[PDB]
Amino acid sequence: DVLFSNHGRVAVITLNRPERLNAWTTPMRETIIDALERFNRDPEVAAIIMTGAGNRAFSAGQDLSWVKEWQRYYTALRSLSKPLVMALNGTAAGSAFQVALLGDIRVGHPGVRMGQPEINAGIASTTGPWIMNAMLGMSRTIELTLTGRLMEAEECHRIGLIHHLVDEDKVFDKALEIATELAAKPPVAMRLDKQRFREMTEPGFIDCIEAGERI
Amino acid sequence: DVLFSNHGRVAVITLNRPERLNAWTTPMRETIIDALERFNRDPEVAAIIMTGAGNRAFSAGQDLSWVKEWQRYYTALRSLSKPLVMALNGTAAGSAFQVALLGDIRVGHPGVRMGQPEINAGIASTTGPWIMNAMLGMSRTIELTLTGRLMEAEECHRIGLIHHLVDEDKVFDKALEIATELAAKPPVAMRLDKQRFREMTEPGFIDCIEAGERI
Amino acid sequence: DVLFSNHGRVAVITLNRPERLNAWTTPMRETIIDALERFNRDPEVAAIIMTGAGNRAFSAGQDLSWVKEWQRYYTALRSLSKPLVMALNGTAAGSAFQVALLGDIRVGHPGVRMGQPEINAGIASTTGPWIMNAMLGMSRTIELTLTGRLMEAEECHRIGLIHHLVDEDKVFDKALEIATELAAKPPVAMRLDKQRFREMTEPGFIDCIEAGERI
Repeated sequence: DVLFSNHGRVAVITLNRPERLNAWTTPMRETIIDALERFNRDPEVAAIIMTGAGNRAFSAGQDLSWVKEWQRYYTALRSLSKPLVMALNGTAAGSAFQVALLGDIRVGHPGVRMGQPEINAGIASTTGPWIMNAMLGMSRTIELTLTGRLMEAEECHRIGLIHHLVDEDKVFDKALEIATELAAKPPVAMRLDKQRFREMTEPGFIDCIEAGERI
Repeated sequence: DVLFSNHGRVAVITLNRPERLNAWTTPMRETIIDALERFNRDPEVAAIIMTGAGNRAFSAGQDLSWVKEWQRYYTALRSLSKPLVMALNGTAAGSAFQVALLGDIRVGHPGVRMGQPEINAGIASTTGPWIMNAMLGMSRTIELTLTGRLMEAEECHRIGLIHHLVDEDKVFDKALEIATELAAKPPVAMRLDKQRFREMTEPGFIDCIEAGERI
Repeated sequence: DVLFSNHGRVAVITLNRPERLNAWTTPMRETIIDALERFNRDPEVAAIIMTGAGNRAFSAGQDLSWVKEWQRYYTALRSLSKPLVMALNGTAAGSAFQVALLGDIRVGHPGVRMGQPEINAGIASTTGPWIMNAMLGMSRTIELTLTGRLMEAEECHRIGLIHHLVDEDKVFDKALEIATELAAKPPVAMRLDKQRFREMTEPGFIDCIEAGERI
């Protein structure tokens, strides 16, 4: 399940499979994709928050019970013309780490861990390294990718992945306050700014999609 | 007004509209462009400092009383074969933030704020994001661009934008001392190094110029 | 001289010209190149450590007693399908700084300095700036390249160049422990991950090789 709500002109997506640490299934992604495509044209909606249920995980990534449907999710996140805030209520690992990094702004709390443990399951990584490098450069990215380690919140914040660290019980309010502030920016400049970020990163995104079929 | 001086073989450009927080006008930029083109062939001149007058601002950016003439300024800064030190006597915002980041080395003091508040005036940004990303990666850049916030000096220094933080009254001396040290480097290796930085960043620079007409 | 050893399935390359601060000569590089090409197909070998002899330097860089043979070394380091850990027993300067940064993981201790002092000898730099920028962005890179300064260990670690700082006498054990942990990762995902890092950086590598003939 995924929940949808609004807080004034801010649409909220809550990942809601807490007993599976909000791990992704294909129907959850299909629903989130549709919602992302609506919020984007929807006039009630000036910004978007994604968050997870409970206090253990934003999302653990793939339910341990194709590369194209994933590309369709990444593409729907990259297409937004409106600001997207990640309210990290806990750990974001694997494909959830990637989704979190496709948000505009990240807020977490001190128990949030982030990273990409795919190598330990024998999965070769293409999307993660692209996105991590575009934010961190090749030295952090290589170590993160080959170790598969989860970084603590403080490290995430210090290297620029988490923009705000607050008390666990304030994560959502801080996320709302940021989303509200970004909702107030002039919409044309917002859309054009976001389109510009997309264009700057598009060749690298295409490259790692194509590297993904192959590899 | 803009002032020109020399301190031995170091040419100094002082931005001198203090009552307007050294905000840029078209005649100031025209004059600075000419000076930058002379200092580059001038044999008396082994390095260059830019600084602003007074203690409130390096520059506030555009006088609140085209994209091509701006491109001509950026191009004149990128063309130098000689080292360019930014003595940040105060805040560098908007297009002044960009100019500051086209220097080789930045020196400031603890009250210096930096950033790009263009979104709050409904201006879409193309140059800023290019330059910020080339130094900071996409996570800091996106947040800086969509918030339009001014960063404090300590943040600027910690993330690598400001190379030296010193006492407000030492900013210019530290700038001179750095410029003097760089003036002493072998000139051929300096010019070739600087040409190499230009070549590494040129495709991204072209891209954001062309994105600028469009957007 | 260069020493070769194994610690279980970890091959170890020790740079062994301590009286010349392990500065590179052409026969040392020729030997290291061959060893790197063997370890890569060798079935006994799941990971590789490079380190230097003594306690003053990993390597000082070029023996102060062509750009193609160097490119052959860089290419042999980039070709590994197996993890490469840099046990930094001391300072890595000039071309040794570059080699160190072509490792996957770096471990040092608090007296390790790193950087590129080439400008002070009138050498123009192309490889260094490429690699430093891919890890650090253009602001740190420009300052490092034009100053030619050596950074302290703590700075290296904070900006992400050194992954682990430990006591001088623990550097090698920490390097072994990391190399052992990476040796245990599934080999196919390791090789594919490393090939992916190579592909992401290959155009920039080609560009700076070609800039190297010219410049």
